[PDB]
Amino acid sequence: MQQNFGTALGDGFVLNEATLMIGALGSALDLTEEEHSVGLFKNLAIANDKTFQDLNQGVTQDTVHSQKTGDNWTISGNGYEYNPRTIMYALGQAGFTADPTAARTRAVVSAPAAVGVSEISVQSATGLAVGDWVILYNKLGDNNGLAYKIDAIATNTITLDRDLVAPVAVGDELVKSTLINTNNPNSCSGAEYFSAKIVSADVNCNPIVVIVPKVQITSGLNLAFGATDYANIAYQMKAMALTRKDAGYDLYVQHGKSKVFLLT
Amino acid sequence: MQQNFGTALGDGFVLNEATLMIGALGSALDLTEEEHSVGLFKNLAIANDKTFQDLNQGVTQDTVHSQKTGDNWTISGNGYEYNPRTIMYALGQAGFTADPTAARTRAVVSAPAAVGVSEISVQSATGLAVGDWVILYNKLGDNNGLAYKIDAIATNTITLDRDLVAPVAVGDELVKSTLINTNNPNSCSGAEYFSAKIVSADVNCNPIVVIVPKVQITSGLNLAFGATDYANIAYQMKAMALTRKDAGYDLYVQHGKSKVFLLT
Amino acid sequence: MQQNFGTALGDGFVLNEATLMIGALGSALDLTEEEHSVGLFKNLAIANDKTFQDLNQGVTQDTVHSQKTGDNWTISGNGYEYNPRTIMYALGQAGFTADPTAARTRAVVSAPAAVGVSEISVQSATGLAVGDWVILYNKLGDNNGLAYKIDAIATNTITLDRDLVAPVAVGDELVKSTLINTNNPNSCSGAEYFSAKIVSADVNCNPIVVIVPKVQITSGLNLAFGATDYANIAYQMKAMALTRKDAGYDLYVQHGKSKVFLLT
Amino acid sequence: MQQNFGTALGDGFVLNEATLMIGALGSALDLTEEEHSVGLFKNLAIANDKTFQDLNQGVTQDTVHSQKTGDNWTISGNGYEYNPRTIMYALGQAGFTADPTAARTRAVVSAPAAVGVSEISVQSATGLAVGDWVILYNKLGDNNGLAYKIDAIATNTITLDRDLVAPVAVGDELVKSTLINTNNPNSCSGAEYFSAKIVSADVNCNPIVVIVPKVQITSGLNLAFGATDYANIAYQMKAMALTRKDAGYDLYVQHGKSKVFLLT
Amino acid sequence: MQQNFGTALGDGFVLNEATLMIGALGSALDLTEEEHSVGLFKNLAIANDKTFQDLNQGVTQDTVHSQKTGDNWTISGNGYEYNPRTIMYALGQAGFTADPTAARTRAVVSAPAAVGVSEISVQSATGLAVGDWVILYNKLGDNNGLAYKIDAIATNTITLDRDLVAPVAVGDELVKSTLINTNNPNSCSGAEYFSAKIVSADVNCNPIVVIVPKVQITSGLNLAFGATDYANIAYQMKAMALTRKDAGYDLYVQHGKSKVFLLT
Amino acid sequence: MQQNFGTALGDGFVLNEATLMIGALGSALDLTEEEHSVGLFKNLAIANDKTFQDLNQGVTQDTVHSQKTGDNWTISGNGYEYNPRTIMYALGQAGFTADPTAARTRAVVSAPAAVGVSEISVQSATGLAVGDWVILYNKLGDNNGLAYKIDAIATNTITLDRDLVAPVAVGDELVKSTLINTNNPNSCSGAEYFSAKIVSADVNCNPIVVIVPKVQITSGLNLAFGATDYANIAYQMKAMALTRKDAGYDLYVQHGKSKVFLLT
Repeated sequence: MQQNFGTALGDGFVLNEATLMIGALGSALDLTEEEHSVGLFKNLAIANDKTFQDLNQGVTQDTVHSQKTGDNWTISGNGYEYNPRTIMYALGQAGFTADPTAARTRAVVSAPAAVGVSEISVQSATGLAVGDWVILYNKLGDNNGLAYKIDAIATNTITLDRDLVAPVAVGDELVKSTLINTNNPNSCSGAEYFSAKIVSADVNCNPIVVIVPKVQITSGLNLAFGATDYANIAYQMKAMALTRKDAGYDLYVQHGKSKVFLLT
Repeated sequence: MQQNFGTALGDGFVLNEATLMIGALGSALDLTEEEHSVGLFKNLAIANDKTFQDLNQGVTQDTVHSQKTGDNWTISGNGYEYNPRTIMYALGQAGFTADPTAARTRAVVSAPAAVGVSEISVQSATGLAVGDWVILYNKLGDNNGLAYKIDAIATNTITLDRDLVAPVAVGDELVKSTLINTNNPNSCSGAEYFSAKIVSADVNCNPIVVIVPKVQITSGLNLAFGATDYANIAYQMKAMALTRKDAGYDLYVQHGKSKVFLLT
Repeated sequence: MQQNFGTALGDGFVLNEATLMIGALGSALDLTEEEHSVGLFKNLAIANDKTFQDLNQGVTQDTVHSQKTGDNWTISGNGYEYNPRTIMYALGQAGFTADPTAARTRAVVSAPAAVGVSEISVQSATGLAVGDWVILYNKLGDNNGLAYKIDAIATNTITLDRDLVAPVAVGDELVKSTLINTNNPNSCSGAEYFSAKIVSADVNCNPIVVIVPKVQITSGLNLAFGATDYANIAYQMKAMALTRKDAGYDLYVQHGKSKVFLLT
Repeated sequence: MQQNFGTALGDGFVLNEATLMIGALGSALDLTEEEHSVGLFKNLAIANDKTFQDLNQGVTQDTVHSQKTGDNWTISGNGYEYNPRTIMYALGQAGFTADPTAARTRAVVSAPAAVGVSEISVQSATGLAVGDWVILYNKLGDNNGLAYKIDAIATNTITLDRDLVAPVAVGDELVKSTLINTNNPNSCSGAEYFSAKIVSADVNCNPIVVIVPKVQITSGLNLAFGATDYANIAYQMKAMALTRKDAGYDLYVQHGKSKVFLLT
Repeated sequence: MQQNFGTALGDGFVLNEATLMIGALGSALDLTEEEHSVGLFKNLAIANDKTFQDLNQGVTQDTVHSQKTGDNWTISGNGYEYNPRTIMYALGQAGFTADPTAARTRAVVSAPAAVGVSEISVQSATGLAVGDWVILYNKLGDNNGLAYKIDAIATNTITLDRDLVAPVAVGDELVKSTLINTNNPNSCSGAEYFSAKIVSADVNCNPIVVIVPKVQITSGLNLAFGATDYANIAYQMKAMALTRKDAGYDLYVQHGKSKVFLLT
Repeated sequence: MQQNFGTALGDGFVLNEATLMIGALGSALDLTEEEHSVGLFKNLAIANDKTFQDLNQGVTQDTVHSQKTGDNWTISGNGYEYNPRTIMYALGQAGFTADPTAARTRAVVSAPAAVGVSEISVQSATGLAVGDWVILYNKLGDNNGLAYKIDAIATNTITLDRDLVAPVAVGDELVKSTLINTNNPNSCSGAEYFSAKIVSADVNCNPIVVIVPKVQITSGLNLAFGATDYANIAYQMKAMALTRKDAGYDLYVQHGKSKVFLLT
């Protein structure tokens, strides 16, 4: 005679992870994983907070009216990949321009160099151009982490920007690197806006798509070193309302001026 | 000679879950599980908080009078189902209009489509109409989560709203979906009111019914993705006093102007 | 040669539970368990907090005088019974009028009823009167928790207050129930005062009696549903000083104007 | 070659409990355990807090002077005995007047009494006097905890202050009790001062004596009922400076106006 | 090819305890363990906190200047010895005058004494002088912790300051004790300054010496009794800058006006 | 048919420790581990915090503009080495001038010295000069930690600055030490600026270099003694913007006025 209360009426349950794609403003619906995804993303969460203003009357304060004063959307997660794209994303810059699967050249030194010189001889200058950054790799000795900028390439001789402080022997390598600057000088205000898309699925493989026309990344670069577990970057984003001059305004007003709309 | 203190005088103990039904304003007593229930609901709690104002006299502050200044009712729980009805409920919209047991069409593509086209050929356009939303499902490749709106259906040819950015091969599927907008443009204030009903039972299968003529959903949509446990939505509701223009005012004044009344 | 410090001088130790009785104002000494007890009560605690005002002199602040500014008594516990008496107690109403061992009638339907009718035929209308509340119990199907008020009883035909929204078959039952309203309309202020008594015993079966002439219940109804453990109601009471118009003022001034006095 | 730092220079270590004695003002040095001790006392702690006022100069704030503005002494512990003496101590009253090893009379009823009578017949009225309080003990039935005051004793007939609400059969007992009132009407302010003494010993059985000429009990009566562990009362005391009119002022000024002095 | 980062460059690691010495002002460099050490000291910690004031310009608040506004040094630890020296140290008094290895006399009573007398006969008055304090030790009976001051010694008869309240039998002992007063009447302000020294060693037995010319003890006497673990006293000290009139000013200005200097 | 979401797109994961190098202002790119490293460093973390100022319009507060008001960089870690270089670094002084692998002389006494003398005879005065500091090491007896300054060396006789307070026997040693003063008298403000560099690697041995042209050490010396685990020093640094007069300003403006730039 026992009766069960609060039982299920369907099968739409969610146990999975989600993919976060960030791209240029105006192309929220046309984001692809290869070109716009972040990478290994864990614990993606979406939060909504609403605030109301109430008018009350009487001793017992009976509400006669209630007015919404603001709703806020927040996106957070953890990223487990340190490449130029993810670092640029974490710094609030356009990270989709870079690539996570790029190669690193590794040239080989064929002639020893002493302290005080600014020229080096390599096996072949293929993949290295003027203005590139290289990090010296020494087979024996401590790693001082010395980076040099290539100024001129003539034949097999590379001229570095500044004189050497440690000797380079035969067999050492010059590993190509990318320079990332934490300050963007072309942004007057320092705030840059993007578009976002979130993709997931149900237990029955029913897709879930969440589209945010405008987002702002309010977090910063966080790198913690340790031997216990893998380092990760904490992400935080907020959704904003579009204006007349903003790209994608037509999509914004077509969907009832919604910051976020779902396709379930 | 040992004596027992604080012993039981009856058998009315409660160890069970409860069913929460939300419906239109004015029909609090006629809610049915199939049409108005939320679904899998866990940890339903009802809370009452009362505030008093006291007048005191003397050095020791002896109370001469005490006046109630307000009582508040709050309903909370966890929902484990992600369908249009529950999402609409969580967003503060009329979720009883939708259905949790609806079907998804899944059409089959019979002709390959390249990048830059906006027309596709399917096996049969049964269940798909103009203005519907479809999510492309690719058997091979990454899932970019691309959604399209059907603009015109002629014979077996479907014209999508915008040009393709990824190719569609033979055997791909178009999964029907529903569009949910987080902003309701027909609400001047943004606050919408409903009726609620809670059903449970004792250990001896004695029913318990709680009826709330007016409620307001003060929470928001909360979706958290992870591989540890199933995702759920946290709900929060508050009871309010009815006015002359509100539907169900006759029931409100008949029961002594009570926000909540019980039938145990 | 070892010496023991802080040793016991008697045998008055307390390891037991206590019984809490709440009754009408003025009869604090004549409360009986059957008519005034709450039921299964756990973790009963009595707390006293005193505040003093000190006058200080000198740089080191030597106290010259100290004046008491107020003492407060608080009673709390957990109740594990959900019946009309305990719910009325938790709501701040006179719960001793109801009974925890009352019966529920359960009538049997002998004729099917369709949707849209407001009359039903039962086996026998014994125990059911005009104005009673009944909850429909269906053997098969979901439990929508539908409650009806009896308007008129003629022969074996019962006329309900409103039309049916779900069909009733043969074999269904009408379970009698009691209506509890959370708002008392006959109280101008909303604060109602009672008397209390606490009974316990020592390890040597020596009775302990605590008598509080006036109490106010400052808590509210708290119901939490779950499958982990039994639901309980948290109680909170405060002791107050009696006035000239209050019943039992003679007992108050006879015992030195004490809010609480003990008989150990 | 390893060297040990922070080694011991003596054997004065303390692992034991302490005895707390509270008595009348002026007799701090002549307190005895039988007449002034509290009983089973656990976790006795003494705390000192000092406050200073500093005068600083310069950008780096170099202190030129420092003046003490007050020192405070606090005594706390847990008591595991519920008798009139300990309850009076916890309420801030002179508890040394009562005794913890007193007896309880227990008279036997030799004639049944019905509801509505105010006279009872006992075996022998030895140990019971006019004005005493008795708690009725019933062999069979629930324990309502009924207390009566004896008004007149003639032969074997005892006249109670108020009419009976429950019947008394043959074999029931009248247990003598003591009435404790939480409010002292003979204290104008509500603050009463006492003397204290603390006795302990070292590991080598070297006595430790702490003498506090004046203390004030700032805590209140705390009784918590439960089946997990034994109930206890939390104590808190503060030391104060004596004045000219206070008893024991000669001892105060003889020891340099010290609130607490030790004999180790 | 794996490379290790953040590797050690020497062997100066510290796993040991430290010795804390407190002595008179002006002799910070000449403190010896026997005469100035505290005793069993555990968990010695040294803390430095610095505060800066910054001047900022622009919207992004670029610092143009930063000025130190104060540095603070704090010394803390736990002491596990209760003797006159450590108690005097904890009370903020000159504890180096006392000795931790002093003896306690223990005289033997050779004649019974009744209640009301103030004279006692002992075996031999060796080690006891006029003005000493003695604690009576009774072989049988409760320990009331009674302390008496010797007023006059004639032959084998000792005259106590006040009359007896408990009888003394044959075989009882009079244990000599020391009187400690918590208030120093010869200090106008209540703040007394000392010198400190800390001694430790590395893993390779390389000594570490820390010298603090002036310290102030800001803690108080803390005694907690219990049967779980040994009682200890928490210490706290702060370093201060010396003035012209302070002893050791020459050492202060010779080392660049440093509050603390190290010899590692 | 199961699909995986949030998958990895590369192999740039980080599980390793990092090396922190601190050197003179202006040479951020030319720091070497032997001369500028701290030593055993654990749990190195880099944190970025950004603040924005928003202009809002309407009841719902739609942001029209957002302006950055400041970004902050913080570097923290734990150091497990106590030598002059690390102590000077922790005190905010130029620690790269000292060396962590220096030797300690240890001279041998060949003639006993009594209390009150200020001259001592050693085996050979090699490695000891005028003005050096020596700590006396006694083979037998307690360690008082006595330090002396050498005033004059003639033949094998060493004259100490002050008279002896403890005797020195034959076989005792004089261990050379270094004096560190916590206050720098040549700094007008007390704030000194340095350059920093951080070196690490990926799982595939791809170097990571972080360069901070200007840092300020805002922490202080923290030494905690105990027998449980090894003592360590907590470090904290903050990055600042360079000015015209600061060294390395050319590097600052060349990289877009960035406080921190990365080479990954």
